[PDB]
Amino acid sequence: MITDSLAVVLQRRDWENPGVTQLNRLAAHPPFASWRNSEEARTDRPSQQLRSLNGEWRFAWFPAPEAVPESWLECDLPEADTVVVPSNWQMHGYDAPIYTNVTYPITVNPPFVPTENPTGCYSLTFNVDESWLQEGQTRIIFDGVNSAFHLWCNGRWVGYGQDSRLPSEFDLSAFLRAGENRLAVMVLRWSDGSYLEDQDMWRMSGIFRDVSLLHKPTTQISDFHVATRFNDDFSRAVLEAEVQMCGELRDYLRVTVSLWQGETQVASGTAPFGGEIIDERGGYADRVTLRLNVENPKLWSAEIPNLYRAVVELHTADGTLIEAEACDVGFRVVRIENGLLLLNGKPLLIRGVNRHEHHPLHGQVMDEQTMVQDILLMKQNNFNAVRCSHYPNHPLWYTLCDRYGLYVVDEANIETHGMVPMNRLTDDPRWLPAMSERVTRMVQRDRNHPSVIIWSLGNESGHGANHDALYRWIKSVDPSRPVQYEGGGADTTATDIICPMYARVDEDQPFPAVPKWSIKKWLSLPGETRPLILCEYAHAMGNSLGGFAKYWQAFRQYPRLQGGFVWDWVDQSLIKYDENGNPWSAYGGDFGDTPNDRQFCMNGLVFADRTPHPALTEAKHQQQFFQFRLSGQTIEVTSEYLFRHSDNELLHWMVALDGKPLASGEVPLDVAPQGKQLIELPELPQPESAGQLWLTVRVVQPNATAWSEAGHISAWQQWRLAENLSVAIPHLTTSEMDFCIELGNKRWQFNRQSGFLSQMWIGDKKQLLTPLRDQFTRAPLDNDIGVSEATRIDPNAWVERWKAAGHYQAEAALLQCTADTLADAVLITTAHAWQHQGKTLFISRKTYRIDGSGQMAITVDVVVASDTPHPARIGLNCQLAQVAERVNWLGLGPQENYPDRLTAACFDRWDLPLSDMYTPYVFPSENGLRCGTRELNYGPHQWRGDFQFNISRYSQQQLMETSHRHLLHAEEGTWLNIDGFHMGIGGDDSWSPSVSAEFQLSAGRYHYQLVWCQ
Amino acid sequence: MITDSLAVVLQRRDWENPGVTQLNRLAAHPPFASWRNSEEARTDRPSQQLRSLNGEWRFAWFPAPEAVPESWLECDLPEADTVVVPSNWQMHGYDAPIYTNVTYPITVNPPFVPTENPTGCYSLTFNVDESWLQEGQTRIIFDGVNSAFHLWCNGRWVGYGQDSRLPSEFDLSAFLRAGENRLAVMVLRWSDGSYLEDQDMWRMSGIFRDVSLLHKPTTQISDFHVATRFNDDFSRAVLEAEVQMCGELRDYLRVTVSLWQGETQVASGTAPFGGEIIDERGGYADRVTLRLNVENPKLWSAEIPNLYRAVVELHTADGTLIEAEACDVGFRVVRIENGLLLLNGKPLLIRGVNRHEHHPLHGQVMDEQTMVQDILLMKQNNFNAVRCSHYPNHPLWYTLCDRYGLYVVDEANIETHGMVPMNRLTDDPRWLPAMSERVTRMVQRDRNHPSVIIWSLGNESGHGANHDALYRWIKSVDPSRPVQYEGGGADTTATDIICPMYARVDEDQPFPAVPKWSIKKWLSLPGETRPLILCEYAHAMGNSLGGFAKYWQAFRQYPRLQGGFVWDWVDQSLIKYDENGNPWSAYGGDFGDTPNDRQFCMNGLVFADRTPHPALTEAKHQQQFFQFRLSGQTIEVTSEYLFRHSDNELLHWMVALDGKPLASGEVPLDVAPQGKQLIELPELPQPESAGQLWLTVRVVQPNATAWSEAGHISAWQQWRLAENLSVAIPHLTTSEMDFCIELGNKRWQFNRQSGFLSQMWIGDKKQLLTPLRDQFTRAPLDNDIGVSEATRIDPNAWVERWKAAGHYQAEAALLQCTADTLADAVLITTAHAWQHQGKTLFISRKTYRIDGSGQMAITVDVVVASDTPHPARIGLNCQLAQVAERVNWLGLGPQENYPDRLTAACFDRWDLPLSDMYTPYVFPSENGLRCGTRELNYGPHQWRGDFQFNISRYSQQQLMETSHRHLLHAEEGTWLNIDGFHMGIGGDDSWSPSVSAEFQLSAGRYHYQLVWCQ
Ligand SMILES: [Mg+2]
Ligand SMILES: [Mg+2]
Ligand SMILES: [Mg+2]
Ligand SMILES: [Mg+2]
Ligand code: NA
Ligand code: NA
Ligand code: NA
Ligand code: NA
Repeated sequence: MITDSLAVVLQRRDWENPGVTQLNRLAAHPPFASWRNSEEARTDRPSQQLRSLNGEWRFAWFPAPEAVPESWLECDLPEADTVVVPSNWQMHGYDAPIYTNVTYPITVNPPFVPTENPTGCYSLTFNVDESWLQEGQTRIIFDGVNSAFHLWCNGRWVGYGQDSRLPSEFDLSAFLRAGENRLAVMVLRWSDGSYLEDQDMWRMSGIFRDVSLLHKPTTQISDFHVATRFNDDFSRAVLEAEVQMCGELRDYLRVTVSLWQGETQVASGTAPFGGEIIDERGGYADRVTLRLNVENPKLWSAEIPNLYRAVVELHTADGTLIEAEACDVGFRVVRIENGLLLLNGKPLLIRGVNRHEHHPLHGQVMDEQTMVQDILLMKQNNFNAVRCSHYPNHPLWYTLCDRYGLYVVDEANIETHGMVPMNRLTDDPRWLPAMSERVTRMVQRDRNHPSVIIWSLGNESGHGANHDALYRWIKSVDPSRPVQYEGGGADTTATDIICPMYARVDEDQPFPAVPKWSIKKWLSLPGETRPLILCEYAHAMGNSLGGFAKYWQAFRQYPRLQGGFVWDWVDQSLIKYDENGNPWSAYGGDFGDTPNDRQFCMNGLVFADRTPHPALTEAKHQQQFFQFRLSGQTIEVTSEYLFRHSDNELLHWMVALDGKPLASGEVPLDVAPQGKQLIELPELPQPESAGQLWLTVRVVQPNATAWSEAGHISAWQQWRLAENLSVAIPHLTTSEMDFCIELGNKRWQFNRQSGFLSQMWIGDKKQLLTPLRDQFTRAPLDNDIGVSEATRIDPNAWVERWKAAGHYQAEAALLQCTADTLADAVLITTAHAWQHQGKTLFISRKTYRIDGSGQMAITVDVVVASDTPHPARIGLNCQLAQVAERVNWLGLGPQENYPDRLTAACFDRWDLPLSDMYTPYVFPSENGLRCGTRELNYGPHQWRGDFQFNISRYSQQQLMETSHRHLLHAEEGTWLNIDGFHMGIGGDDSWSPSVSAEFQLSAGRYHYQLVWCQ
Repeated sequence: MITDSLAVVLQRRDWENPGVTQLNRLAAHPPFASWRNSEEARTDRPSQQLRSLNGEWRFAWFPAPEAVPESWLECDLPEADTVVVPSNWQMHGYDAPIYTNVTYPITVNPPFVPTENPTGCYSLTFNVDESWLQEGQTRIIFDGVNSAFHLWCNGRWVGYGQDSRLPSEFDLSAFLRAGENRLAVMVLRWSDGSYLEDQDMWRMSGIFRDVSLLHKPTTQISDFHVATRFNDDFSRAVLEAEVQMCGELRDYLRVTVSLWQGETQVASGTAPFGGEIIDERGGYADRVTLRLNVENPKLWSAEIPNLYRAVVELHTADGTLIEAEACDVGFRVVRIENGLLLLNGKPLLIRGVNRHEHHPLHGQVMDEQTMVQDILLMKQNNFNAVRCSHYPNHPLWYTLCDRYGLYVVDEANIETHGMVPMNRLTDDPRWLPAMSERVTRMVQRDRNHPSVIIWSLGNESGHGANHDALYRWIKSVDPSRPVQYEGGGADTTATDIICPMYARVDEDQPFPAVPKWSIKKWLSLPGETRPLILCEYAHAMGNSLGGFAKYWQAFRQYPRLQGGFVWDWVDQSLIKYDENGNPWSAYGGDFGDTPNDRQFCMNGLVFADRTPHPALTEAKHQQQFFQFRLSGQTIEVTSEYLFRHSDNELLHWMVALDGKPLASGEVPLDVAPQGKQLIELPELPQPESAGQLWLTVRVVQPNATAWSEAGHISAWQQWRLAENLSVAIPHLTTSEMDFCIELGNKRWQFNRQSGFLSQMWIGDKKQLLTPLRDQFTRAPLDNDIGVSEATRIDPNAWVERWKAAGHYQAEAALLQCTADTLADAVLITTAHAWQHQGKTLFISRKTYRIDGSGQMAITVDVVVASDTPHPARIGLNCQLAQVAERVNWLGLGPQENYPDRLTAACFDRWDLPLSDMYTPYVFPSENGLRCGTRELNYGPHQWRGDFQFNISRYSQQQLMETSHRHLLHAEEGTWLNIDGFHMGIGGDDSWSPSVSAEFQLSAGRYHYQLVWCQ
C-alpha cells in the first residue's frame, strides 16, 4: 500500500521530532508471560504463550534510511547477511562503534540528526500457529532497539519506537496470518532520542535485546502493582496487589492473588472487579485491589534475599483460568527518616558500584551468564548495591538482584551531558514528553522488583523543570522508593538524596553554580537534612582507587554518609584482532572513531573479561562487613550486617614472625547484626629472636552460598604485635674509568664518569644490563595524565607539571665520586645533581659500603627543590640481566599496592610468578608496586631494607611510550625499581589532581637505605 | 505531492492519538508583534509585521475528513461559501452546537472519536509582499481552532495542531511565494484532545479566534520573561527581564530593556548575550538577563492598576534596531504566607466570578467590545477577580484585565469530567504529554501578565499523578504565582489553595472520597493550613443566589476564607429565530442536540446580552468595599480596600418615614485602606406621626473612572431608626349560593360552595377574573427542580417532593363558610382543607371583616401538616381584571428580592412599570417577588400589611408549564400573588436541595393579615 511504503513512512521523519517518541506502541507494564496454568506461573516455568524470536535474522546495512529499497518491505534483499539477534551491528563490522564521553557523536542541532544516519534493516520470516490468530492478542516485544525504529509486518507498517533501553510492544493481531509471516525492522542509529542518550559509553546500535512474541487472551491482565505495608516492628505485613484488566468486563470475572513461600501458600485473596470510589464519577470498574495479610513475613534484603511468589490469576467465578501472571515479591520498606535512608527500619550503608551493560565481544548485548558472573563477583567483593548507569537494564538483571540480594538504583535513560548548558533540553517543556516516557515507562516496568530501592531521573542533564515534574510524578505514583538525581549540583529539589559525583571526603571543589563540597561539609550546610550517597566516586580508571579508605572511614563515622557507588564495575574495552588473529583490548579511537575519548571508557574494577584489577581487593577490604579492633590479646569483632546473624562465619587468626607462622587457631563468629564479639587470643608466643610479630585475622565462610564457594574469605585485618629490634676485606682497584671492588667471586664496578654502580659479577656472569641509577619518575598513570592530550595540554595534570619541570628529561650531573678502604669494607661515596634548563631539581648523595661479607649497603639521601613539582618516586632502578620465574618478598602483598592503596594488602612472605608482578592495564602505566617491603629475593639477589618495589620485563620508558598493553614487548632481563618513597596514585577523579597532600613527596629531604647481597 | 495529499496526511489519524498533539508547531511564547521601531512598541501602535487574516474565508462542511476531495488542496471547491473568520460554524448553520455538561458529546472510547467527525475546510487566498519572503521568517498564528486541524499552504502540508484554546504557530517561510498564496485548513470537531475539553459549555468548532501572519527577522527575540522582586516594604523593586534569541549569534548583538511610565523612562539596561553559568557545561549563550532597579514603584492591583511599559530591543552594538517586543508590566507580588494569599503584602478578599467566553450570536468568538462590557459591568458590581473557566482566554482579555484592574486565574484547557473515574486520563502517563502541552504552553504565553495572579491546572479531571507533575512544573518555572486545582477533593497536593466547588458555609456534604466540607470546618481540619478560595460557588442558575450573604459574612469573619468565584458571569444561551423572524434565547436541546443538559447552560448573573439578572445586585451589595455599622447617630464606615484611599467617594445619607424623605446630606469619605471613618449624623427628625424611620446611606463616586460613570453607586446600607406605633355599615344579603356585602358603590361576593371571595365590584365594573384563593405553591425554580427530569426523577428535589405530596394537585375542601353582621362591619369566616389521596396537607381558616369604610380586613391562619414537604409559599392569589401601567409599593425594592436574597434591596416607596415586576428568566419560574412590603398599590386597589408579593401577566401555572420565556403569553388581566410567607430560593448548588432551614416554611402554623381597599 502507498501509506505502508518507505517513501511515506519516512517523510515525516519521526526520528527528528521529540513530539513523536512512538507510534502505535502499547502501554508499559511489568513482565508478562500469559501463563494459562497457575502452577507454571508459580514455578516460573516457560510459557508457551511467550515465544522467542531471538536467533538468525536477515540484516542489511545502509548509510541512510533513504537508501533502503522499497522491495525490502516485501522480500529479503539479495545483499542481506544472516546475523544473530540480539546483536549490535558494530560488533559485526558494518560500521564503527564510537567512544565519546561528553561530546555528542553527532552534530549538536536538536532535534535534527545527520542525513547520513546508519540504518540497519532487520527481517525475520517466522511461523505463527493458527490458534494464536483464531482468538486473542498477539504482540511483539522489542526489549531494546538502539536508537529508533520503524516496524512493518508482512509489508504493512505497524509502528515506531524510541528509548533504546525500554521495551517497545506492538499489537500484530491485525497483521499476522496463519503460517509464514515476515517482520521488517528499520533501525536508525541516530534519532532525536539520541540527544537524551549521551552516556559516557560506546555508541552502538541495533536490536541488542530480546525480541519476543506474546499471546494473551482478549480479556487479559493489563497491569499489576504489588505494594507491601508493615507495622512498627515488621511483624505484620499487608501485600496490596492492584490488578488491572483490558477487554470485555463481565460479572463472572474474578481475580485471585496467591502468595507462596516455596511450595507453601501463605496467603490468598479473591475478588470481583471494581475498585473503591475515588472521585465524584466513581471508581475503576476494570481494577481490583487484593489486600493479603502476612504474619511474620520474611523480609527481603541484600543480606537475606527472602522472596515470595505472587501469582495473579484472572479466572471465572466458576473456576476457569483465563490467564495467570506472576512476580517475585520481596517484603521490604525503603524510606528516608530523619535524614537517613532506612531499609526495614535500619540505616543502609551502600557498598555500591556503577555497572554498564558491556561485553567485550557482544558490546551492549547482555546474557544471563555474564550477569550472574558480575553479581557473584560483586557480592564476593562485599558490594551490596548496583546503580544502573545510566539506563534501565535488561529485565533479567533485576530478577537476579532480587534473587542474589543486591540493592538496585534504577535509572531513567536520560543523559544530555553534551548540551550547553547541560539543562538546555531538560528545562525545555517541548522535551518534557520525551523525558516523561523514559521515566514513566521505567517505573511501570520495574516497580514490582524489591531489589529496586531507589529511582533515578537520569544522569548529567543539568537541572531543569522537567526533572522537578518527573520527580513529583514518581513520588505520586510510587511513594515506596526514594528518588535521586545528581544533576544541577547533586542537592536540588529533584532528589531525596544528596548524590554527588566525585565529591571528596575533606577537600572542597567550589565550582560555579554546582560546587562539589566535601561530603562531610555538604551534610552540614545550612538547611540540609538529607542523606548523602555518592552516585559516583572512586574513579577506578587504570591504576587507581587511591584514597578509598578515606571514603570508608567517613562513611562509617558519619551516619548520614551512607556510602556510594564506585565508578565503575567493568572496563568498557572491546576486542579487536591483530593481523595474526590474536585478540587485543581496544578503547576509544581504535575503530577510527573520531573525535573520541581514548581510554576513559576503561574505568572498571574488573577487566572486560571480568578478571579483577588489584583495586577490587582494596574495595573488598574497605567494604567488608566485619570491623576489627585489637586491645591487647582481645579482638573486638563488630558486625556491620543489619539483619543477619553471623551464622556462616569463623574467624581464623595467625601470629607470624617476619613471615614464619608461630601460632594460629579458629573461633566461630557468633555476633548479632550491629553487635560485638570479643575473642580472647591465647597467650601468643614471646619469640626471643629478632623481628616484628604480626597478627592476621580472616573471616572465612565455611559453607557455600548462592554467590560464594566454601572457604570464601569475606573480611580480614592485620596488626603489628610486639617487635624485638635486632641488636676477608674487599679489595679496591682504582683506574681512571672505574673503581673495581673484588671479594671472592663477587665483583662490583663503579663508573667514575657517571658515578653509578655500572656492573656486578658473580663469578664471570654479569648481573646488570643497565647501571643502578636514581629514578624520580614513573610511567604516568591515567590519574597522572587526566584529560591532558598531546594536542590539548592540561597544565595542572601531574604528568604535564613533571614534563614541564624536566623530570623525564633531567640530566644527571656527577658532583662527587670517591672511593676509600676502611678496616673491613670499601666505601664509595657519590653525589649527583639532576638538572633541567639550568635548574637543579634533585640532588642525590649516596654511600656504597661493601664489606667482607659481600653485602653492599647503599645509603641514599635526596634533596628535592621545593619549587619543582613533587616527584612521583624517589628510588633506584636497574636492568637485571637475569630472568627468574618467581619473585619472593617479605612485605605487603600479594597484590599490587601503593601508598594510598595498601590497606587490603597484608604483610607476609609472598612468592609469585614474575608475570603476577605486572598488572596488565590496557593503557600501560606504572604498575606492580609492592610497598612496606623488608626483603626482596629475585634469582640470586636479595635486597633488604624498608622500600617499595616493582619488578617486570617492561621499562618505565616503554610503559610510558606504549598506548596498548598488547604492544608491549618484554625487554632483555628484568627491570627492578626499588623506591625509598613513592607518590600516591589518586583516584577521587581522573581528570584533576587527586593525590592527597599526605601522599605527595613534599618533604624536600628523603633518606633510604638498602642492602644488596647474594 | 503524494505525501501532501489528504490520503497520506489523514492515514495516521493524528486526531486519534494523544502521542501526537502537534506537528511542526513552533514554541509557545508571549505576545509578539515584531516592531522595527522602539517608539511604536512603547506606544503599542499596530505593527506592519503583524497582519490580520481575519475576514472573508472560503468554507466547506463535510461529515468526515475522508469526504474532503483532494482538489480542495489546490483550488477552492464550487460548493464553498464565504464566511467570516473567526467564527464557529455551528453559528452559521452547518451543524448543531451541542450543550452537554458532563457526558461527553461523543462515544467514550479514548483516544478514538466517531468516524462521523464534522470537518470544516477553510481556505484563504491572500497576497504576501516580496519583502517578507526576501529575508526573515513568516509564521502563521491561529489563536484558536476547535478541536484539531491540519494546515496546508499552497498545496503543501505544513502541520497539525490541537488544544483549541491556545495559539498554534507554523513557519510558512519555506511555503509562501511572492504574490498570491492559498491556505487550506482542515478543522476537525472531534479529536483525542476533545477528551481533555469536556467543559460544561456548548460544544462548537471552527477557527473561532484570530488568524495572523507575523514577520520576524532571522535574528529575533524568541521569548522574554519579566519578573518583579521587592523589598520588605515595596519601596524598591528589581525588574528582571530574561530575553532569549533565535538565529545567528554575533558579538555585536545587544539587548536593551527599557521601562516606561507613560512618556517617562524610569529605568533601562543594556547587555550583550550570554547568561551566567548555571551548570558544568556553562550558561545560555543565547539568553541575557537585565536587572533594572525601580525606586518607589507604583504597584499594580485591581484597585489601582498601575502599569509600566517594558520595551525589549534587540539591536546592534552600533545602535541599529533589529526588532522590538513589548509588554505591560505590573509591579505586584503574589504569595501565600502563613495560610493567607497576599498581594503586595496584604491579604486578598476575592470578589470573583467565573466567566466563559460566550456570545449569544457568535458563540465562543470574543470581541474587544464584549470583553470591555463584561469588565465594566463586573467592576461596577464590585467584582475584582475573574476565573478563566475553564481554558486560556483570548489574549486581549488579559491585557484588559491588566488595564482595568481585575485579578485573573488562568486555567489550563483540561477537563475530563465525563471520564469514569474522573481521573482515568489524568492518572495515565500516556496522557501526560498532552496535558503538559496544555499547561506549559499556557504559562509560556501568559506569564508576563500582572493580572494573572494564580495558575489553574484545569477543572473536573479528578486527581492523578499528571496533576502533581504539572503542579511542580509550574512551581519550578514560575514561582511568582500560586497554583490551584480543585479536582480530587479540592485540597490535594496539586493545589496551594483549598479551592472547592459549591462547598457550603456551615453544612457538610460528606461525599465518599471527595467530601465537600463546610468551608469553616475545612479550614480547621487537622494539618490544614492553606487559604480557602472557592473556585465555584453561588450557582446563579435562574432565580438564585439565595444565601449569598452567608458566604460573605463568613469571608469577612474568617481570615483564611479569602472569597471565591461565583458561577457564573453570563448565561450561555444562544439566539434562534421564530418563524416570524423574531429572536429568542435557546438552551440545551433547542438545536436537536441530544443528549443535552437542557437549561444548565444558563447559570449567569447577566443574560447573554449582558443585561443583569436581579441576583447581580445582591452580589454587588455583599461584595461592596465599604462596610457600615450604626451606633446611635454615628455611622462607622470601614474600608475593605487594601491599597487605595477613598479619594473618589462621598457618603449620601437620607432619613425617611414610610418612604417620605425627612432629611438628607452628603459627607466626603476620607478613609484609609482597611481604615475606619466615623460620620456623626445631625440630630435626625422626631416625627410625631406614625411609622418606621429608615436611614439609608449610599457611597457615590462623584467622578468618572475608566470603568464607571460619574455618580456611580458603589455601596449602600439601610437601618431602621425609631418607630412610632400607630395608636354607613355594609349590608349583608344571604342566598343559597353566595353572601353579598354592599357598601356604597362597592360590592363583595363570597361563594358559599367554594368559600372564597369570588367577585368584587367598584360601581358596575367587576374586579376579579378568578377568585381570591389560598396558594401554597410556586412555579418551581431551577433550584427547586435540580437535575430532576420527567424521565429521570430526582426524589429529593423540592419540586418532586411537592408533586409527590400533591401540593400542585391538592383539592380545596370547604369546612366552614359563615357570615355575621357586627355593629359596624360584616364578618365572613371560612375554613378550607387541602387534601391529596386522603391526607390533609393544609388547613386555612380565614376571617373577612368588611367595615363601614369599604376596607376588607383579611386574617389568615394556616396549619401545615408536619410530615408534608414544607410549602413553597403561604399566601393568596387572584386574577385581577384590570391591567395598569405601573405598580407602586412601600417595601423592599426596587428589584426582585426573596427571603434569602433581599439584603441588597432597600425599603422605600418604589414605583415601576408592570413589566419590571416580571423577571424574564429564559426558563420561566416563580419570579418578581418583592418582600418586606407594607403597602401595594395597583390600579384602584391598595393592599396593606406585612407581606411579599409578585404581580404579573403570567400565572404560576403558565410559568410552570412553559419551557421558554418567548412562549409566554400575557393572560387576561393581572395575576397577584400576596404571600404572608415565602420559601427561600437557594443557590449553593442547583442540583441538590440548597434552601437553608431558616428559610423553609417549617413552623407548622402561620398567620398573616391583609387589608384590601380602594
Ligand atoms: Mg521522534
Ligand atoms: Mg556523561
Ligand atoms: Mg492527537
Ligand atoms: Mg464539568
Ligand atoms: Na554512615
Ligand atoms: Na568513562
Ligand atoms: Na477572610
Ligand atoms: Na452549567
